[PDB]
Amino acid sequence: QNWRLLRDESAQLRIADVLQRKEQFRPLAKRSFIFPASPQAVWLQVQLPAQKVPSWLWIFAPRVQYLDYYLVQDGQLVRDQHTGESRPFQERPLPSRSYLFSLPVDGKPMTLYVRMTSNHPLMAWFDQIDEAGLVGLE
Ligand SMILES: [NH3+]C[C@H](O)c1ccc(O)c(O)c1
Repeated sequence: QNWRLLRDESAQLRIADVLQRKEQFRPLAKRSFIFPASPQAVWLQVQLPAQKVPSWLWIFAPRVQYLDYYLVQDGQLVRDQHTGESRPFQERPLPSRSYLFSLPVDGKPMTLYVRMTSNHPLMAWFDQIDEAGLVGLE
């Protein structure tokens, strides 16, 4: 698959450092994970073909303190957004307090990198959704 993960036990790898280790990402048997409380960073990588309709990456990450989001196209970082529960504000309209990232329609594929860290268990679910899913989030 293209929904891949990477465990950073040092927690020091950055976006450049992670893009220098693309061959260490490994396929996920499912679209979620959970890890007991540790100071490890969990990096998710998603390669998508060219998109034809407006869509969003949804991530329900309860108890997740820091979450950094990076988007890669033509070897460039087009978007770089840092948020998280430990991050303040970031208010958005989902009762769930879930996360959504718009996925562009620009005639090129894309690679997503997401870093998650916490002092609690690293529960997380994620998927790509269209408008049929967007209108039903809570
Ligand atoms: N849709 C995102 C939502 O506003 C939000 C904001 C900050 C958070 O720490 C979070 O989990 C969710």
